[PDB]
Amino acid sequence: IHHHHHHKDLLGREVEIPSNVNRIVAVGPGALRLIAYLKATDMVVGVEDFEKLRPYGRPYILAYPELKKLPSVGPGGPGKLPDLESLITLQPDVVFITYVDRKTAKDIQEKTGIPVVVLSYGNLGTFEDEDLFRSIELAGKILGREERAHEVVDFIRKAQEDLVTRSEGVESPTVYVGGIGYKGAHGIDSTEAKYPPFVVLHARNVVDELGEGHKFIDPEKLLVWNPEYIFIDENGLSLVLDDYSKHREFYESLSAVKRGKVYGILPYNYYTTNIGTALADAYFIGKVLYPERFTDIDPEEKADEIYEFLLGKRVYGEMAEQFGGFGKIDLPSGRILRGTW
Ligand SMILES: [Cl-]
Ligand code: NI
Repeated sequence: IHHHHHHKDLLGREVEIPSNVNRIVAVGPGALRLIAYLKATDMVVGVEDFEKLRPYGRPYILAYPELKKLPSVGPGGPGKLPDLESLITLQPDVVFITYVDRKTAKDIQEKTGIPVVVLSYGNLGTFEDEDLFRSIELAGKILGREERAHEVVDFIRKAQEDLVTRSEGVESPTVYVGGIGYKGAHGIDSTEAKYPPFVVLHARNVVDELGEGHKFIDPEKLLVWNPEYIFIDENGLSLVLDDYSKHREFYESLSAVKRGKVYGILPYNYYTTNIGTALADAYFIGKVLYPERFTDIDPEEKADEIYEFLLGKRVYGEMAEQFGGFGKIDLPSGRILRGTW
């Protein structure tokens, strides 16, 4: 008879787990990311095929590439469940899972005989979701990473506070973000209302009239909104560039284009939120909109400070090689002018 504890997961399920935890699996969008942030990668005994098959957009897998070599626990990806026989064979002490319901968690736990803990990123429209922080704390307790959990959450909270502080009292310019991935890549018409990097900087997002979350808009409305600054999420950059080449007159009529105020940002939404990348993007956008309040911030160095803290490796360079990196975009050539704002 070994010592156990009872843990209340993000669905309010009480789960009994031995206190001695050494072997884990993390499945569903962003579950493995949180384990990476908690420095518990060496406990991971199986991995979704997704990590190797879809290699881009995720700092954690660039920081911990050895995870790709572990035995399969299933395909992964959105809407997939782990392979139960793989779980039974690997016998982790606990399975962490995201984006499932109680029925599903119960079924996996009962069929495998392995404790299942549901984690949650909660609302993706904020840097301070309490379910996300709770998830980090809870996995921290279960994994013996409690101090590290507090540190991760505090880092995120302080970054939010710092961005608010730096932006306090400045006039808010009009802005737009396009190119946002949403079940596939999209171009200029794919945006977001209540976009967290904008919201923390109180930027006047021209689509915020639409409410919150992902939006597809009529790009003719851009001609009326005429945002002072345009940010292109680099998951959609190729599509935007192709659109530009086909519709040069449309784009050249926008004041953002006229003034060279079109910039590339790194994608952060791949397999739910890459929190480091989202924060790095907010520092880059802040420097662009409010340069006097960011004179001490080199956005590329800051991205690597973030990644080094959360993931222990300076992966910005690899991200910039995948997507382009931070800088003004020259729409005719498709080049990113790195080190510009
Ligand atoms: Cl990240
Ligand atoms: Ni008990």
